[PDB]
Amino acid sequence: NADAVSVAKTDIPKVLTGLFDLTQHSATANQRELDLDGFKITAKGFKSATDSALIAADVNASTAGLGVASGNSPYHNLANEVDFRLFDNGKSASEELIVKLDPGTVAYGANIKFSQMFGGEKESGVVEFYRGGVLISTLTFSSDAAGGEYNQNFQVQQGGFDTMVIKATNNGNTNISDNSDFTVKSIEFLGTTTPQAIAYGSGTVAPQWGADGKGHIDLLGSNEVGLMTATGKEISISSKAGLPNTLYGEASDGSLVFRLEFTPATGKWEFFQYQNMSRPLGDGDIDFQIKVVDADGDSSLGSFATKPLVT
Ligand SMILES: [Ca+2]
Ligand SMILES: [Ca+2]
Ligand SMILES: [Ca+2]
Ligand SMILES: [Ca+2]
Ligand SMILES: [Ca+2]
Repeated sequence: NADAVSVAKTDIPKVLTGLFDLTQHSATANQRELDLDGFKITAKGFKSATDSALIAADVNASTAGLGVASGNSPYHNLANEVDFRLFDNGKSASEELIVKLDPGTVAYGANIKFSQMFGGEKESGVVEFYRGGVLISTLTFSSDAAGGEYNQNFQVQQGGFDTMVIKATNNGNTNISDNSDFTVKSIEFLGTTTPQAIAYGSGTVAPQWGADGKGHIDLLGSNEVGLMTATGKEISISSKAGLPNTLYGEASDGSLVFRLEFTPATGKWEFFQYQNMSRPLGDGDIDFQIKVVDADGDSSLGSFATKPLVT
């Protein structure tokens, strides 16, 4: 149960999509900041050979991809690779790559490909996705997949993020080699290429959990039929198989009228309009449905609404 919030023509997030080939920067070996179109890339590295504290490091660009260049590590200090190392004071830490999108930009999916990490020695790591400084999604990966020509590192779970942290995790070993061999080869920001958004609406499903705590929120879809563009064409809401967090509103000429993007971890929902609509039947809002599952599994059905742009 949630009241409609009108969409608006201002402060619309720029949506970032497209595949970015991170092997095309080797001309400058070492930058503190890589600057591509829509995002920047930084790096955090070890404070010394015997200090696991993270400090600003250089992004190291090569024909294989990007890695982090710590001045010193306790062993196997690789310049072109993101490294997890143990330190003899008895604690461990990983180098970091940081993908930071430009202000007012968001992605709803990522497909990340690494290099220098398959072919024998166990290699593992994790990608964290943040939106506004909340954790939104993690993706863990490992050279137990099926070779350097194997993606499956997908994240259309949660939609919105503005920040990726890519780091290594512990592979199990002790002092010669650990998770190192891991170099970011490409990053593809998922989503269909749309027109230019003429309106935007955002709210957050925040519901009563009770005393048994939080579990998860789910995007049911949308009941709405009879929705029409202001030119009078019928609208058909739909998902792709396996991707409950993106509803497309298409117009029966095939064109996109709106998209809804949902972020389950925070409950955030974001409405993008591309064509003016006719006043939605009955109420005047587009009603989407949610199921608020529990830590047990104790369920509760509700809804969030938004009034679209209507000439
Ligand atoms: Ca390194
Ligand atoms: Ca290694
Ligand atoms: Ca309603
Ligand atoms: Ca409605
Ligand atoms: Ca309960």
